[PDB]
This record gives sequence, structure tokens and C-alpha cells, in this order.
Amino acid sequence: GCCSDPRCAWRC
Repeated sequence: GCCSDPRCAWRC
């Protein structure tokens, strides 16, 4: 999950 994974979570 984007919002879960820190490397994606910033985009969320």
C-alpha cells in the first residue's frame, strides 16, 4: 500500500 509504505506514503 502506498500510504503504508514510507517511500510512497509521502505522496499519499
